[PDB]
Amino acid sequence: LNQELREAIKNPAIKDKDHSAPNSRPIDFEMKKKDGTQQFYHYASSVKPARVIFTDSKPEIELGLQSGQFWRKFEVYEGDKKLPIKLVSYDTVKDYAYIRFSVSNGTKAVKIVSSTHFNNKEEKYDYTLMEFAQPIYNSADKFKTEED
Repeated sequence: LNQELREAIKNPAIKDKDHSAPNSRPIDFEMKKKDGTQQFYHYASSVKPARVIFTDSKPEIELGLQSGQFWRKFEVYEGDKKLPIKLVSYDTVKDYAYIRFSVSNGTKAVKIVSSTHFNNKEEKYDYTLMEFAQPIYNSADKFKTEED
């Protein structure tokens, strides 16, 4: 992505648009860190639904959230492997922000970064963990690569 997440909520090209299609299935998760945070108290960081988009053995995943005026930046890692984020669609009437990223092979647990600043307050990260409902995968048994 080319911008800060907070600026993307007003950028006109993605504001007032969607994307939803039969080319996908839903997913969900658990979240925490080692200091004893368990995500449920703020609606942007709280545990969420998602959707897995049909690809090769590295799939793509789509994520939407609210408090879009509060979040400032996001990053997703599995070990050293970064899952690269892009903008998809936004709604400043719902205070809503929505993104996509390209996933590693069959992901089960993820190292997460998220940043916040609203009002006088600042709420920044050191470390965060997500863990799966089921493997984030593509169903390779039907397609991996079809070439000649």
